Amino acid sequence: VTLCSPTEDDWPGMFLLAAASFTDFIGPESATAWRTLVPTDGAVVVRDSEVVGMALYMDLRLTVPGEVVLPTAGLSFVAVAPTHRRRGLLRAMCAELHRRIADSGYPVAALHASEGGIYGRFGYGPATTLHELTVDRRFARFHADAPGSSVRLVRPTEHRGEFEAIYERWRQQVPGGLLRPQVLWDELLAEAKAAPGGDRESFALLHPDGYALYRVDRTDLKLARVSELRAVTADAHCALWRALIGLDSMERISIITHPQDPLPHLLTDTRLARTTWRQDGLWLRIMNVPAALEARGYAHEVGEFSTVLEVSDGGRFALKIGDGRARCTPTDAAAEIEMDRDVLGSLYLGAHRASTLAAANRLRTKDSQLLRRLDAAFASDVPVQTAFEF
Amino acid sequence: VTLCSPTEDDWPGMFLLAAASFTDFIGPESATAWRTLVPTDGAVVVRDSEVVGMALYMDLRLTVPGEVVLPTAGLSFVAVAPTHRRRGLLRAMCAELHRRIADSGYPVAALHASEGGIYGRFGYGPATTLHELTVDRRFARFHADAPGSSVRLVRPTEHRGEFEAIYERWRQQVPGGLLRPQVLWDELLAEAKAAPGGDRESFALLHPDGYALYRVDRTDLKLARVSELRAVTADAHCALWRALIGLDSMERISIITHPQDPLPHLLTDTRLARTTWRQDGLWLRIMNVPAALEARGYAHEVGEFSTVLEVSDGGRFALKIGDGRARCTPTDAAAEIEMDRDVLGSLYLGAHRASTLAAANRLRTKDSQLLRRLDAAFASDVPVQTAFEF
Amino acid sequence: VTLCSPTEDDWPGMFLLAAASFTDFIGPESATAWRTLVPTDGAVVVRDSEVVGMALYMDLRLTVPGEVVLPTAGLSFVAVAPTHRRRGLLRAMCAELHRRIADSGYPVAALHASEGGIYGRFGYGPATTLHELTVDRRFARFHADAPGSSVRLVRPTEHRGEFEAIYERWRQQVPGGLLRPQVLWDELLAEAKAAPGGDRESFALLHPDGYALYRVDRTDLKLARVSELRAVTADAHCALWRALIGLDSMERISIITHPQDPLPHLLTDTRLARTTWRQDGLWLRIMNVPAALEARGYAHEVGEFSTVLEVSDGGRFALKIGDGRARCTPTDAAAEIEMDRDVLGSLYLGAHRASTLAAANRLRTKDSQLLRRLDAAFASDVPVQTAFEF
Amino acid sequence: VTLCSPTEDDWPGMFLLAAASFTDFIGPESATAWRTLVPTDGAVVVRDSEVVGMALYMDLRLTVPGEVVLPTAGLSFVAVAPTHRRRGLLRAMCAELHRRIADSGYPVAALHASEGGIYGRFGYGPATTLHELTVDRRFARFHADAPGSSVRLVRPTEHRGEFEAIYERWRQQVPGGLLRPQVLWDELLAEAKAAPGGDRESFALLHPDGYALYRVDRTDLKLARVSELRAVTADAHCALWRALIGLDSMERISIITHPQDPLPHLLTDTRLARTTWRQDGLWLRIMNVPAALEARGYAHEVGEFSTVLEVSDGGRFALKIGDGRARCTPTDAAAEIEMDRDVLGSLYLGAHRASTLAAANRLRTKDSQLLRRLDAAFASDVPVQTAFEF
Amino acid sequence: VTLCSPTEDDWPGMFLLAAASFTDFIGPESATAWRTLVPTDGAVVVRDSEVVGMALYMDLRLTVPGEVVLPTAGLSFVAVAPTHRRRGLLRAMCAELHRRIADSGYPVAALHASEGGIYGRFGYGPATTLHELTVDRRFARFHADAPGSSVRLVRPTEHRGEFEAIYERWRQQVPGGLLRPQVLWDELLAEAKAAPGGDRESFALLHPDGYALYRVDRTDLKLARVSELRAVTADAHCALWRALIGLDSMERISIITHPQDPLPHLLTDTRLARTTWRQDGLWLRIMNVPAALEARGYAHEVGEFSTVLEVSDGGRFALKIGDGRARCTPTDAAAEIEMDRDVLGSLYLGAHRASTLAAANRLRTKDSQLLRRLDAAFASDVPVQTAFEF
Ligand SMILES: Fc1ccc(N/N=C/c2ccc(Cl)cc2)cc1
Ligand SMILES: Fc1ccc(N/N=C/c2ccc(Cl)cc2)cc1
Ligand SMILES: Fc1ccc(N/N=C/c2ccc(Cl)cc2)cc1
Ligand SMILES: Fc1ccc(N/N=C/c2ccc(Cl)cc2)cc1
Ligand SMILES: Fc1ccc(N/N=C/c2ccc(Cl)cc2)cc1
Repeated sequence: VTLCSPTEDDWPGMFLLAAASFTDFIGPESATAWRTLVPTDGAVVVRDSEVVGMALYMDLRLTVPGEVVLPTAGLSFVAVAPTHRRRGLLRAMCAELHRRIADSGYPVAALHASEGGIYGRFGYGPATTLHELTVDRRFARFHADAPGSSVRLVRPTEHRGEFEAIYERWRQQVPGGLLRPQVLWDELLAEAKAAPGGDRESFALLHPDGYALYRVDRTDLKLARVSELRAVTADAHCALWRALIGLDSMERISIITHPQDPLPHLLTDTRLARTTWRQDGLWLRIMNVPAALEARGYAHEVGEFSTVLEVSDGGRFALKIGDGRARCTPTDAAAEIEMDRDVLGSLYLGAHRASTLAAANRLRTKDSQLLRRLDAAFASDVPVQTAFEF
Repeated sequence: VTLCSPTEDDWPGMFLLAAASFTDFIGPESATAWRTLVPTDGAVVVRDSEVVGMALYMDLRLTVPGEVVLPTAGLSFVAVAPTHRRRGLLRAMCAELHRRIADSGYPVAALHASEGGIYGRFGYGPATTLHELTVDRRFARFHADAPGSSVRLVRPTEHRGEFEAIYERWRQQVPGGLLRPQVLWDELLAEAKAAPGGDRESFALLHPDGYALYRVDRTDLKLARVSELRAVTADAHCALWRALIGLDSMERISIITHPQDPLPHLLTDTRLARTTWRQDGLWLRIMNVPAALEARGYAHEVGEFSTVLEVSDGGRFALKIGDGRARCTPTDAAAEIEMDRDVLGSLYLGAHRASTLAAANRLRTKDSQLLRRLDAAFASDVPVQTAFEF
Repeated sequence: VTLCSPTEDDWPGMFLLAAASFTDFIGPESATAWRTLVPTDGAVVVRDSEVVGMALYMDLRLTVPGEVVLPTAGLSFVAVAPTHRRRGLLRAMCAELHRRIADSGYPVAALHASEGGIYGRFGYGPATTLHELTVDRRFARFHADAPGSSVRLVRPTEHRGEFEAIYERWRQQVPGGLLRPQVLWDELLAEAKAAPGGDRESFALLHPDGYALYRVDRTDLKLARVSELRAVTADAHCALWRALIGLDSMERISIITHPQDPLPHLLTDTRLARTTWRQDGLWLRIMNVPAALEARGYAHEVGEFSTVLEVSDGGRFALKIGDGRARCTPTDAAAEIEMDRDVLGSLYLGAHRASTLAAANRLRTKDSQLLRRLDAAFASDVPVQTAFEF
Repeated sequence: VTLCSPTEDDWPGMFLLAAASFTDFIGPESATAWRTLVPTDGAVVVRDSEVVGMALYMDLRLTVPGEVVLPTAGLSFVAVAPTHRRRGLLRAMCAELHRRIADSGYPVAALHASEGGIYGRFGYGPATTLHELTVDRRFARFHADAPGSSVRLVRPTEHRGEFEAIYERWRQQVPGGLLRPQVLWDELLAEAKAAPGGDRESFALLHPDGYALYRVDRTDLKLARVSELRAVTADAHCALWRALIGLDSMERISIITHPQDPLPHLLTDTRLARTTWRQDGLWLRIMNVPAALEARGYAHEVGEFSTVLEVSDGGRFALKIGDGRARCTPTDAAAEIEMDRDVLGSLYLGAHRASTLAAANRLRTKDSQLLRRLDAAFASDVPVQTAFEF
Repeated sequence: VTLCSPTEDDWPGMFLLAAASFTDFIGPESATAWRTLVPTDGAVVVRDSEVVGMALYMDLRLTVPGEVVLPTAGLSFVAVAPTHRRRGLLRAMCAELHRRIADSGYPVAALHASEGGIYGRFGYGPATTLHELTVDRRFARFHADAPGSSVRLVRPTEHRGEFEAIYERWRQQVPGGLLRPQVLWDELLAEAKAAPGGDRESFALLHPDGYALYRVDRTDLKLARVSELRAVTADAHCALWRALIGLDSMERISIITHPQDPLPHLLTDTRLARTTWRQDGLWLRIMNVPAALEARGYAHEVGEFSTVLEVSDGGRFALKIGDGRARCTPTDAAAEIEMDRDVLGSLYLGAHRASTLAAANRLRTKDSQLLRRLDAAFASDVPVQTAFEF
């Protein structure tokens, strides 16, 4: 078992391991489209010869609080052969890619986790929260206060330009936003086709400042699933939900959204927007603590404050936050805040409160005033959302 | 149909309407215990004679941010006969009790809603959030960082004093906390008995600084339901969860908790603490805007700021917040923030963000800086929880 | 929003609205086959430009009691864009088509309702009843009295002529019968093909005087679904059910039939033919009360009688019924029977009893003798059935 | 944490731990009846004071192949407080009881396992197999060859003597048979009463040479559950099943029986007796290898043979089997068969084949002829059954 | 209704009856591949003309105890038209094929039964047992004693030669083994392809001495179904199960295996390998009692013994068994053992014990010593397995 960058010869073995490893496997043609996002030396394989281990990263652009865009290494296509469990192959592959990612100059790495108990040990913390809402739309009435026909029902394939422009405005404004390159729009509008024996046809609801893609469920013919809703203004968001509640042949509309989705508040009965499912979305590994902490914006409400942050096996820093900006410098002074690297990734986009992690002792300080100040400073004005799975 | 305070003669008719109206009806003896919390003139009935309408309030003590305790009118036992729907009986009863509550000097009223689409119109806003967690405890491993045998398995009836003392410390520290009077401890430790053909026996896990009451589900014999967990320190909270994960005959532990429960963070796999259910807990009606706004503490992080708040059909106030305190005074100056009374009740304990309600247009301002300052000021340092249903 | 007859340019927009509106959407090629049944000026669209509203009628031939065939306008493809709910588009489209249908000389209009609470207001009453029977065929034994190998198992595509001839004899004899044109036989024998990932292959049971088309359910491989059973004699009906009970690999046979299906009575245990589902089939709007009332046959058993029938906003008539025939003439004499137009459509084919509608006060008279006579006169000798959905 | 024999003072703490540990807890009165089977020094408790650990054994009589009855220590009431998991309390309690059991002169210990992954490490092997059969009795027809009204429907409480005499004949003839003392007959005929909100009334089917106790399921009113069927002759077994298939109001009869139950072979369709569930019944720990191996009968079919058996940390023996008897003597000669103690317990009553355990390498030899001879010798002429849970 | 061998003209009618009779119908192309195994005069049809009845046999090679291979007639494609039930068509077809099979020189016939209550009357007895195991692989840990990366994850289509060679070694060693001809390998590796709207892609786990073919379930995406596992050594069997338990994205692995599968014993918790389903596999009809009884090996453990066996309407024989061989000769001496022909087929491969069939009176003797000797003699050293369905 040796670890190396794959050759063109390795890719059929990698597709075999992928097919056996991922039930939702996009297939070889779709995988070749995603490969365009993998930089030279972005992939590792383990051979025993046949491929028993693989991992790669993609070049991504992640929006963080303050509308700042970071170069981000997106880990994906991570698989160990069922024949080679418990031989340290994942630890070896993650160590090699992290070395390359760090040397390449990426301040953060990100991934979507297949299981929740794996990536904490490699320094990844869950940084966004997926929240499924199911609306029983037969009972749904809009509140007198709710904004609002500016919405059109359209064929997705015919309005790509308009989707692309709205999404581009969306992703620059929202923490968790990702640049979506051309190949991923090619892949998205191909999944919008009805498949024989698979997913039904997708429709779009199109506003000047928002869109929703939805399809009826394969089996439950009274359920509409919203695959994607991107709204740049509150008017667009409300207009799109007026149109979705107007699907009079459905009993239920479901969407995977974020905890601060205002939909419940648009209705006279907030309870009709039931939370049916919750899960970690994007996981972050802070590769470079100083570059990451200095890059994001902080809340202007909290007054200037200074502390000493230690990350376990990741450095100790004098951290000064004021006027929405942070300066993070090396120091050997006594730490006032200690935490593992994963905990920092969980705080970084504003999804988890420092005081909540402190209550579980994932984050240690003897100053409760400092906890309150961290909480307020790392909060995001714009609620953090999840762009797309990779 | 006339509206009046019930006589002793009215109470069998009220119990009949209760029995027909509430499936979870506590019964006449339990109801007579709760009656001790109803003040003279705390109840109204509508006669056609027989009782076709009733409503009452109880004298409660609610903890709000800054560890401040407010006298609170708890609406309960609200029922209209199925024979007298759509005759305005609820509107008439709510108007009469609100008059009495306001004249009596209560700054806030509260209730638990049977449905979500009813009480918004009478000025009640959902102020706390119930969050059910289900843990598959067969997979649960505590994180290296988690605190921690200080916990004892005990019979609830034998440790009432200890439960009472822990709960009393809990409710004074936590927004949403309610004083639990003797009659409600009498009722709680009677529901801890096994019933023939009903609920199984309750056990307690007792720490110096926390307790958990739990019972196996009637039908699902691999599910333990935690009815109540009160923990005054993080050590107590973690110790109690170590003991509950040690119920080796159960597959699943469920609890109704709050969104900021640190349990997920105590585990190596945060995902094992699944959110299976979410709902509005306590609803608040702010009876007196100035008395309520001046009574609670505000976050010390936000700098002194001033604005003009209008509540629809509820006054206009010059609101000045600084050094964690608010001054709220009458004014005829232009409003900078407008909202219905229910919206204010939703903001009041810190469960809902002003910027989330603004996105749904439940709260209108033309200053986004002011929105950020309201958000930060109305935030609660201690996460808001739900004490007990009434 | 203006209302007009569609141009050839409008039909892709109409197919888009159809696809988004109907989950069971037959698709553009199948829809173009059905278009052959739509007369010139049989369709309306609403443009905002894009199609936000459509409705059309087809030229049909409906059999009514006395084996009389009426020209019938079959409303279909009725859809409002989810973006344009609650703007009166359905009321405007139904008013325009009803004007055209009435001017064209149709005595009745008909439809199949997607929901039960919509078409009553436009004068449509449910006129036939669908009754699903599920037979646990493992227990089914034929009664000593039951008639009866004259039945052949065949490929549907190879015996079209024989199906067509049996159906043609069936539809002329039975109230609810519809002429089935060539394009609908083309469509029926195409749905008899197995689809990859969809419905399984259809088989036929063929008798000289009856046929049954059946297929195994997609998911429940022990359920056979009879899509269509047409039997012109009792011998044919019994023979076909002997063959279906002989599907020894099935546990259950289901069929959508009518309330008077004699199948339960063919068995030693009538209970084995369980009623699993009931619903309104065909809805009727009587366009011209006199032409419709004079056109159908009436029961020869009831003696000659005369009354005055008023239809709300639909005329007042002197109605004389004797010798199985009715004469319906204008009058200003006092009404003895009043009812909304929808109620008349419900009475017209014999599926609902006048005395049942009277008990709900949908039909008012002060003469109970007259009620008994209406009941007996409007009864159908041959039980009313449902031909095919449109 | 110290380990000692319980005092009379300890038993309320033990009942509390029992109640919290066992959902099917028989209760304090029933537990006091079972206590009569616990010898002086048959119980251990761990105190921290409160009871955090308990275990005991009962004096039992187990029938092994050759109709030989062994004194048997039945481990039961084994519980560790959920507050004291992972502190070695079970290992400490099992070690102390095993010392006492061995010193007392018991050749074998037995238990029923709450989980399958626990007791292998303490030398217990699963020795009997529970097999649930569910008969769809609506289809059940007896074979022309099946024996056979000698069976009476009776009230259990009125025929105790007759049940006791049949069971006593049953348990002396069958490997796995246990003596059932008076206190357990007291407990059995008390569970035969209908409980308000619990189990329905039990009935008995009584033959001169067999009985069946059955009751309708609490929730599934078309399921009869046979709690116990004891038949000393094939005639009795068949007669009792003729009576149970005659419960014409039931769809299904279920019983927990053994893999060699001849019921399937009594029917024309063997498939109607579906195996719906399988599990380990009784677990055995061989305390004394020589006393246990010499005590049971062996199959007379296999010719005299000799080998050397080693049990891991349990001795090495020259084992000579011939004329249905074994002689087991100490030796230092090379082992021909090696196995852990648990494996021996699994072989001992004839439920598991030596060649099946060898295929999993739980039992090692380099002689396949010796494997065949062990298989044939340890086989039981009478199929092994499970008497009652303890 | 006349009975004859089909002409080439008959085969479209036979495919129609097949399609209507078998839901799992392989289709006309797959059926034409299987036809290559049908000898000249291996098929009968009944015409009324159209095909209302068919049956055929295939030339197979069945392994019986002692590694002896018998020519075997495999009955298949047996169907009666649902229009011709209860006219004796099956009895007539089975009688004609049995005449041909017997005259052709086959000692045994075999089939897979669609129902359990049919083929006993034609002399077929169930001879193998299918046992579904479902492993919750999340809990599965291998025992310290379990053997063991020699296993490779591969594409089935690319390793046909290797599968064929392993299977060929497997089928010669195991009772129930069948020769698998080229056409059936063609058919197997075509079912290994993903179908649009049907089964997902198959993967292989390949060892020098074993293979497993598995696929994820269509609907349950956490279930892996092992279609086939063939292991010639215990090492191969254990290695393949280590690889299958390493499918970390699955919760459950299911396999249809045999009752003596050692998998449960490879695990620390035997209970994790749950038996979820049990059914008769292969049915045998002994065509020639003497040729069949003399052909198989018998257990060398039982000493030489002699008896007189009568088969009902099948002969009486002096049966002498010693040194693993039987001599079976005609006699008119008193029978000591009587049984129907089906019972003999059930005993023949060792799946059912003579003493179990005797307890149901399917097998009559007055000598219990003789029963014990039959049991021991007809036992199979190698556990009987089921090769493939036909
Ligand atoms: F060569 C490759 C490079 C990158 C990749 N990542 N794609 C993986 C992926 C994950 C989730 C979805 Cl919803 C869609 C695609 C796949 C292949
Ligand atoms: F006279 C009465 C005065 C007050 C009351 N409120 N109790 C109502 C109530 C609601 C919920 C629970 Cl879990 C328990 C009790 C009931 C009767
Ligand atoms: F252009 C068109 C004209 C008429 C139509 N009606 N067809 C609609 C329809 C409804 C139900 C079924 Cl089962 C099948 C078809 C559809 C399109
Ligand atoms: F003090 C005691 C001594 C022995 C015991 N064992 N009984 C335990 C037990 C287990 C299973 C059943 Cl179905 C019934 C009872 C219980 C208490
Ligand atoms: F012409 C034919 C000759 C023999 C046959 N037998 N095949 C039948 C069959 C049964 C089960 C399976 Cl899993 C696969 C195939 C089918 C047609």
